Amino acid sequence: AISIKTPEDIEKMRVAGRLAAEVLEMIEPYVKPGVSTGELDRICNDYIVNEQHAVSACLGYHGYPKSVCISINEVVCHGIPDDAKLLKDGDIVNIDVTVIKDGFHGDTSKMFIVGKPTIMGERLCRITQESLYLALRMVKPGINLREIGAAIQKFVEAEGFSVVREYCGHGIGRGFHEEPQVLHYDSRETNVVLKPGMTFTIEPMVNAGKKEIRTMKDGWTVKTKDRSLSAQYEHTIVVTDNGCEILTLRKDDTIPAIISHD
Ligand SMILES: NNC(=O)c1cn2ccc3ccccc3c2n1
Ligand SMILES: [Mn+2]
Ligand code: NA
Repeated sequence: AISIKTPEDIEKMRVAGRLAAEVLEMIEPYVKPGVSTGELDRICNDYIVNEQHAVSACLGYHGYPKSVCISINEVVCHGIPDDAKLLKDGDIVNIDVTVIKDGFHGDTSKMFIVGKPTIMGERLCRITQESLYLALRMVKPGINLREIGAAIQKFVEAEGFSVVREYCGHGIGRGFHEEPQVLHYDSRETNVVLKPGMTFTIEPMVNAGKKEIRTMKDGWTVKTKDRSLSAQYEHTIVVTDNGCEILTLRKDDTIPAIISHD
């Protein structure tokens, strides 16, 4: 079933969420033309282990080789940090962080634009974050996840973009991926009414082109089939009595931590 976190458990999620968010705030200065995704991964890992005294939940997850996922341009998700892959002017890059602290998970990601941003790259990233924000503004007890997924899809497609179907948001806590599944599109299978205490992620993956994806032969990297740009933003939240609280909020987020509907 779906778990309703306790006040104590929620406090632990606040800590884990903050740490995840701070990894993203910490790495920002290093995301510039010339750096390798491999070094970026090392930097994130050292920070998590030595400074936050936490652990990367991704490192080794189902056999994943690195501490964070770094996806560039047409890569949709799970990009594998590589010492030989260098960021270049105009790139859009997602760094997906997941930390475990005191038994609980904090899951978040954001887009970074490298060097001189291209108008389109800036547009895809802006719209993708807006779709996440729009969804977060809908979160409150009584609402069905199907509604939220439908709203994200409607917004995204109105921009000429598409929503990746193979990946979704998810419940989160002592487990990395717990129930429920949080689709970012309208599905006839989705029927989940939100309840206070539920903790999950919303992490829409949006393609500039078609929704179809392709997995590489390294068993992890995923790209858009048509090789169009893809962007993603993610936040871990807890449903409150009449809204929600974003546990992974950053200084650059342009949305409040507490979203009440009173
Ligand atoms: N924040 N993004 C995520 O939810 C995420 C991030 N990751 C990273 C690796 C991975 C490996 C196997 C299954 C899922 C994952 C995964 N999910
Ligand atoms: Mn996630
Ligand atoms: Na991408």
